[PDB]
Amino acid sequence: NDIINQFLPKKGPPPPREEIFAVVVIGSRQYIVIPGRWIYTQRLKGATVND
RNA sequence: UAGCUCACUGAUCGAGCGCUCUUGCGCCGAAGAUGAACGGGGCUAAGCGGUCUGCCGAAGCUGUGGGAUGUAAAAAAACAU
Ligand SMILES: [Mg+2]
Ligand SMILES: [Mg+2]
Ligand SMILES: [Mg+2]
Ligand SMILES: [Mg+2]
Ligand SMILES: [Mg+2]
Ligand SMILES: [Mg+2]
Ligand SMILES: [Mg+2]
Ligand SMILES: [Mg+2]
Ligand SMILES: [Mg+2]
Ligand SMILES: [Mg+2]
Ligand SMILES: [Mg+2]
Ligand SMILES: [Mg+2]
Repeated sequence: NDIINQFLPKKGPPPPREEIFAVVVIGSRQYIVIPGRWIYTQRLKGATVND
């Protein structure tokens, strides 16, 4: 069972997130955002990586 | 010739009715050659007028980002394109 666990792993349990979602306006489009997830948008002018 | 019948009149019946226009929408006039042939299915509105209010609808206008050309002679920032 150590071998058969190594080579055929069981699906791990899902990471915890809050049960919540929002609908937010960015660059005049509306996205549904759930926390922990990344989305694509219009360039935000004057935004730097790690902001 | 006769004969039938009409115009007109008396009577009966008891509440409307005559001849005129004129709008709107229809009917007939209207019939071809490969096969519904007029978008289709269908609809008495899901057709036609008139009025009220919602919505859909484009590469138009707005929103958020990039480019370029002209001002213009470095940029950057404007405006226009
Ligand atoms: Mg006769
Ligand atoms: Mg025929
Ligand atoms: Mg039709
Ligand atoms: Mg109408
Ligand atoms: Mg459009
Ligand atoms: Mg285009
Ligand atoms: Mg375009
Ligand atoms: Mg335009
Ligand atoms: Mg622009
Ligand atoms: Mg330029
Ligand atoms: Mg220029
Ligand atoms: Mg120049």
